[PDB]
Parts: sequence; C-alpha cells; structure tokens
Amino acid sequence: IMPNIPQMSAFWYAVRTAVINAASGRQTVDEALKDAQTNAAAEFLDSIHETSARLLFMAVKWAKNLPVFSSLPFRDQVILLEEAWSELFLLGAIQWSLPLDSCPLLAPPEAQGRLTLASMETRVLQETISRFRALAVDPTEFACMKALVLFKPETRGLKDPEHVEALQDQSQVMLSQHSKAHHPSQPVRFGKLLLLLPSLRFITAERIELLFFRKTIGNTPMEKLLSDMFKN
Amino acid sequence: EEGKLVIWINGDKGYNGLAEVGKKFEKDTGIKVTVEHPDKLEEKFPQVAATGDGPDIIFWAHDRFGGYAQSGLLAEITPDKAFQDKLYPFTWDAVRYNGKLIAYPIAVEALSLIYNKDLLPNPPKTWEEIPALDKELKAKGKSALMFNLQEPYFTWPLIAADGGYAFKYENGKYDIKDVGVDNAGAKAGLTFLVDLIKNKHMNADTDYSIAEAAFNKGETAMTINGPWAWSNIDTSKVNYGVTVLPTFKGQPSKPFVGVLSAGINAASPNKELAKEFLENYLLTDEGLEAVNKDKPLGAVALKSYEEELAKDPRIAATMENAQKGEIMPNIPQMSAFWYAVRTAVINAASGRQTVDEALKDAQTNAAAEFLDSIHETSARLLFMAVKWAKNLPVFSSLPFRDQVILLEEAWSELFLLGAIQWSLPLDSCPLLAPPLTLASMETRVLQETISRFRALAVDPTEFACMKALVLFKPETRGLKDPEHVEALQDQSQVMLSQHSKAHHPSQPVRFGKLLLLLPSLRFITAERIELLFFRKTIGNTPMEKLLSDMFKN
Repeated sequence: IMPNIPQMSAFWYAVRTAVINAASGRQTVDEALKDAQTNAAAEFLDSIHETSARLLFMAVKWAKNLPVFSSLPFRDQVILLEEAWSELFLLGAIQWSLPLDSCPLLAPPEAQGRLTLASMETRVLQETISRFRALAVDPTEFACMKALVLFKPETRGLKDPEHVEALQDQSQVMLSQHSKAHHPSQPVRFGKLLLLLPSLRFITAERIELLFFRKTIGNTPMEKLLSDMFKN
Repeated sequence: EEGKLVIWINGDKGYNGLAEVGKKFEKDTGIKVTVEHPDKLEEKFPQVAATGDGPDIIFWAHDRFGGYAQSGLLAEITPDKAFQDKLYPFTWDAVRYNGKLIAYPIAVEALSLIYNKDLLPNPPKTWEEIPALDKELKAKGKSALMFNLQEPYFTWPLIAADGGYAFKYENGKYDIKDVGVDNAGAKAGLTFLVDLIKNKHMNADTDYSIAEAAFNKGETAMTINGPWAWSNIDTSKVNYGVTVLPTFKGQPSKPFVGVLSAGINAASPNKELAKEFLENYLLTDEGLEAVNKDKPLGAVALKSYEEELAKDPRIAATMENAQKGEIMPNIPQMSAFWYAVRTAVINAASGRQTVDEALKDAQTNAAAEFLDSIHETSARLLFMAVKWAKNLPVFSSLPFRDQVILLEEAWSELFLLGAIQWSLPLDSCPLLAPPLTLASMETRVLQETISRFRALAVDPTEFACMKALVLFKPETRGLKDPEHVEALQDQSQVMLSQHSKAHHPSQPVRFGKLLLLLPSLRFITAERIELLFFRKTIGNTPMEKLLSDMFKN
C-alpha cells in the first residue's frame, strides 16, 4: 500500500536516479544504492529542488523581456529556448549559488536530508561554480552570457539565422565592453568568460532533467513550460 | 545440425534457385538443405561462426572471405586436381589464402563497356579516341561516354590500365607495403580521366543514378557498368550492347574482378557433405542453371557452363573484361586503398588539386595501416594529439604528472578537434552510416559542428591555439603548478586573437566565434565518443590506455 503522506516523493526520485545511473556505467551496482539510501531518506530538501522550475521560468521571462528576442520569428524564439534551456538553467543556478558557501546538497567532507548528488556531477558542478566565483562574474556579465548561449545561429530550423548571428555578435561586444571596462587589469578576461561556456554542457540536458527537475511526461522541462503557457 | 547443411546467401542472388538444388540433394541423400538470406549476412556470419554456430556453407564476394580465413572462420576446402580444371584457373587465385583454398568460386563479375547500337553501332577500342568522339555525338544533342565517376571502383580500370595496381601479388599472397597507385602508368590514366572533364566531355559530378538514367533513355552513347545494370535496361529498351573496355596506351583496362564464392564453415560437422553438395551438385551445368534461372549470375567460374553462356555476347564480354582485370585483394588493407583512391579521384576531378599530388597522397593512405577501420584511424588521431602536445616546448617544462593529468582530462576535446580538422577538406571519413537511432542523431550534430568550423574557415594556427586552450585548463583538479598552466592558456588566448585580427581584420568578432566552437566539443560525452570512434578498454579511457601503453613499451 502507498503511505498517504506528503513526504514520500523522494522514494522513487532516489531509486530512479539510482537504477538509471547504475545501468549506465558511471556507477557500479553497490555505488548507487548508498546514494539512493541517503537520498530517499533525504526528504528534507527535495521539494524545493524540483521547485527549481522558477529558475527555468525566470530564464524564459528574461528572454521574453528582451525586445530583440521578441522581434525574432515566433518559431525561432521557441527553437532557441528549447535548444538552450539546460545552459540557461545552469547559468541561473550558478548565479543563484554564487554568493553561497554551503548548499542544499553537500557531499564530501564530514549530508542529512539533502539530495546526495552523484560523484562526477558534484565534482564538476562544484568546480564549475568555483570558476565563476573566482572571477568577478557580475550581473551584466551573466546577462551577456545568457544571451550568448541563447542566440545560437547554427541551431537548425531557424527561419532567420543571420539575425540570430547579429544578436550574438552584439552580445560579445556587450560582454567585452563591460569586461574590459570594469577590469582593465585583466587583459584576457573576455576569453576566460567565454571559456566558461563549455562547462554548461559537461552535464547533458537529459541528466539536468533527471537530477534537478520533477517528472515530465516524455517532454523536456522547457517544452512543458511553453506548452502550459499556451493552454491558457 | 550435424546430419544436414544450412546455407547463407544474400537476397540479390538466386536464393530460390539454390533451394531447388538443395531439395534434389535432400531427395537423393536424405540431407535436409535449408537456404536462408539473412540481412546483415556478411556481418552476422563473423558472429555466429566466430564462436560455434551459423551455416555450414556461406556465399559471398571473395574479398570478404579474407577476414574470415584470418579468423579461422573458414574451413580449408580440398578439391581434386580433376575438379580444379573444371573452373577457370584464375578464379582459384580469388579464393586462395596463405596458399590454401578456402572457398569454391562460382560466378565472376566485372565492369564492361555498355553502348547504344542505335547511336553508336561501333564503340571505340581505345580511350584516346573518346574525346574527339564526344564532339561528333554532341552535335546531334547527345553524349559519348557517361559513368559513375564517384566511386574508385568505377574509375580504376583506366587508372590501372598502364601499370596501376592496388597491392602487389607476389608469392601466393599480397604485400600491404607495396602499393602501385602513384606509378608511371598511374598518373597516366588519372590525368587522362581529369582531361575528359577538363574538356567538358564528362562531368566530375556524375554519379551512378545519373549515368544509369542518362544512358537508359538515350542521352548517352556509352557507359561503364556491371551485369546488375543489364536487366534494369530491359524495363526501358534502348538497343544496347556489352563489349570490352577501351584500351589505354595500348594496354587493356584493368577492372576489379569480383568472385561470388562459397566457403565452408570451419566449425561445420558437415565439411564432407557441404563439399559433396558443392562439387557434385551446385558447380554443374544443371546445378548452376537452376540458380541462374531465378536470378542471372552473369559469367560463371565453371568452364562447362560458362561456354554455354558465352553464346550471350553480353556475358562473354564480362568474362573477357574480368580476365584482363585484377582480382580484388581479399586483405583487410583494401579499406585504406578504397579511401585513398576515393579522395585522389574526386580531388583531381574537382580541381581541388592536381593529378600527381592526389596520387602521392593516395600513395601513403593505402600503405597507411590506420585507415582500415574507424577504430584504428581514431587511435591515430589521438596519438597525434599527444605527439602534438609533447612537441610543444612549454609542455615538457611542466610537472610530469601535470602533463598526464592534462592529456587524460581533455582527450575527448583534443581528439574531436583532431578529427574535425582532419575532415575539413574531405567530405567523408569516420562517421557516415546510411547508404533515427542515437548513433544517428549524434552524427548529425557532429557533422553540424564540422560545418561550423568550415564556414569560419579555421586555419592550422587556429586549430593549434584551440588545442592549447583545450589542453591547458588550470582548473583541472590535481595539478601541481596550476599557475603555469593559467599562463600558457592565457598566452594561447593572446596568440589566437593576435592571429585572428591579423588574418581577418574585417571580422572584429572572429576571436569570440572561434572560442564559441569549443562547447560543441563537449556536446557528445567522452563516454559516448569512446563507444563510437574507439575500441575495447573496460573501465578505461583511450588516452589512459594510450598513455599506459607508452609506459609499458
């Protein structure tokens, strides 16, 4: 029988990530149930995590508030958001936990109630955040990088890619203009910022869905958010 | 399984005409004969047989029978000298291996000269007289010659004509080291080929489909094709004919001979049954005829029945052309060769380079032992990566462990850059699959990223810098002197823009663009990349293996 309780979600939400990660290779049989054990039990902070939809929703709100975005073909808008949700989410998350010193998912020192992220995940997630913290990555620099990640011309299906190219190039000028103005001392800082972009892909979008988002029937978190924005 | 025999033969063959021969056998021996035509036949066999299962006898091109014999997958057949004489002596040299017969030849095939009797009642005997021949026909709104120039298989006959050859066939076997693609008579035939297009007598863009239609309608006088294209011209009905390929500097054209042979499974308990079936039933006028009926086999390796099909001039031609050709080497080193000539031919033809340079390049590629499979070639891409990294003076000056850590942590990106650069010029090297799945959606992305590097016109100095940007990651965990790494990355960055604004002063954002390619190097995980372009490892990394290999050598 299913316990009629609110704190029982983490049940499968831990096992799922466990059975999938085990049946993948980046985690052996035993190296999986332990995490699920300290995860399932770790109910404390799992509701608010799945409620990291406000972050993604904040990524769409930001984009939709950009006039240059809202001047693209409708489909182009949908396409760019669908293809970049993962990285817009990460950039959001990285900026969220930037001023922090702890988290709702610690892992290696000496993790009660909190989501015990996998090995390579935490290792990379923690590390990538540090790089951003080690730089003075300020609010506008984040806005620029969001833009750089959104306005990808190569993206297939774009009805007006030449224009998406124009906007991305304009974002470089924004980021470079800002970067060099606030840090004349750091000569190669513009690049260093762009060299942070690949880390947004270290962990695939599928895994981002499986780790920080609630179930979504066949559709990506971004699709679900756009769909339920039009049912209205 | 032990008192009956199971056969495997492809669907484009008289597989129903074979069961008519197998049923009579079952009627006179009580030995059940089941004929099967599985899809991945040529690829399934090396699986079921590799261990202990599959058919007793397998039909297929002789070429493939080389890999099998090497893997002890094929039994040594043992025909009497009295039987060996019933088949053309040259056919045996197609099913040989280490001096041991490993299959029974049954049907020969080779490119012939097909022409239109209505338009051209007398085909040229030589190539030299083809140019001035196109002029005459061009007036009456037609064309002289049209054949698929895309595949090296179709253009080799001419290139080989004056001395060209794949691998030297000395004492019973081949010599992978000796390759005759950049010979005297090699540049001779290729040059001539490039001229035909260089004078608008042909098109460097003519493929198979185009040539078939061009001829089958009457828009061309001649073409170069096989016995498979024959019945496809009977759907339409241009009065055609099949004759010997034109000669070059007096020397005949040397097409590739493909022999449909039948080898016996090495793990078959019916080696004598299979043998009896192939010698006293199949390889006989009556035996072969039953299969020819279902679907023609063109010229057959069996004299008796061949001289009965010689009546057909079309077939007579095929056997005639085949005899003047060279047997296709069964060695696995034929993949390297196919790729080299492929590149060389499409190149000189497209003007992407001269004739001599295309052959000089195809020369090494064929003798290259790292072009035989996607794995071997990828292993090479990665080794050049490390070799590259070690050649950087600033690199050797780094804490040994730092060098190891750097290479292991960025092997995927370092390989991808290497593969991408390597495949910028050419249009196909280590990914194409179709003649929906995951390995198909990734291919799309991986070909998409190559387009991006092409559109941006990334030169070697930019690839060198980008590789450095990918190698010198100062955030990598474990590094002993991370500050030095930061400096090197920073330098590479400066050198990269300095070079970018220098070779493209008009594009003020080029630098940014080049760094915006780096993420694509991570779109496909290192794990996947490994399961795609690389071989066996088990809880290891191609770099980790490569480095460990250099440690224990």
